[PDB]
Amino acid sequence: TVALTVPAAALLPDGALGESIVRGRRYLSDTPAQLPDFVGNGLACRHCHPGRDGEVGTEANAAPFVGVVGRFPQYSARHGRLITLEQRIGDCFERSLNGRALALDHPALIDMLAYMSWLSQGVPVGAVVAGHGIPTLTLEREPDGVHGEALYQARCLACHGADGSGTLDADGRYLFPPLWGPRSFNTGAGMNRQATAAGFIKHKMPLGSLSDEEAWDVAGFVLTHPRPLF
Ligand code: HEC
Ligand code: HEC
Ligand SMILES: O=S([O-])[O-]
Repeated sequence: TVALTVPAAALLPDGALGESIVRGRRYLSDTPAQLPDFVGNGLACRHCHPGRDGEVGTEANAAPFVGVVGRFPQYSARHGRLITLEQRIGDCFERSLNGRALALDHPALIDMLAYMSWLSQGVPVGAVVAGHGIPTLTLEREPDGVHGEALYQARCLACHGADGSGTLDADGRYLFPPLWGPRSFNTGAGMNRQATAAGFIKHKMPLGSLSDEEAWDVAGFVLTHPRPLF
């Protein structure tokens, strides 16, 4: 693998590419408000792909976009063939954002690509960046949703809500995003899979850690709830 490095925002180039990169960051950070025609829930890309200092997709084990461009095209079992990064992003809009894929030459999509390419500067094509993806956590037993409910109340509810519906900020964006219900990800999302949710939670939640057993059980509890159908 190669190291995860985040480029300097002050070294962004003047011109069309620099302006596209800045728009891309905003589409990834503020997706429901910037692309209402394509987003069907309350999630922005940054809610599962967090980053520091206003960037999106720069955190190890939270599916960083640093280096993603050099890993496409790649096989998708979902599609039964090779897909491009443009297509992968469309799947995210359809599933994680319960919405509609952008056209493959949509300027907003190209801006998102430009941003991911910027984050990927210096990464050799084909190389795997340390911390890529969301590593799964799988235990050798069923998740205990009763334990998970107790853990949720003690460790998660203060942010994500008794009803899992999250906490809105003053501008109507989610400060703490919804984990289930009509504004959360739909059943087709990767985050709807037990080992993925458990892995994400293990590595990233609560914000600011859980034992494997705790992450496994609270993920199980989260995933007992209704959410939009894909
Ligand atoms: C208690 C262990 C939990 C569980 C099970 C989850 N969280 Fe959080 N969460 C918070 C914020 C700001 C985000 C956005 C991403 C980020 O900036 O890091 C998240 C994201 C999630 C997700 C993914 C998004 C989704 O809507 O599904 C999941 C599955 C998730 N969390 C589960 C903020 C907080 C907190 C405020 C300080 C606390 C506490 C937690 N989260 C605790 C948990
Ligand atoms: C949680 C509900 C998510 C939201 C909202 C978005 N994404 Fe996502 N994404 C998520 C998971 C669990 C994964 C799998 C990570 C892995 O281990 O492979 C992804 C993956 C991507 C990828 C591929 C990353 C790779 O390394 O191959 C891309 C390019 C991606 N996601 C883009 C993306 C965009 C643009 C989003 C807003 C429209 C978005 N994702 C939201 C979970 C979630
Ligand atoms: O493509 S993901 O949202 O399952």
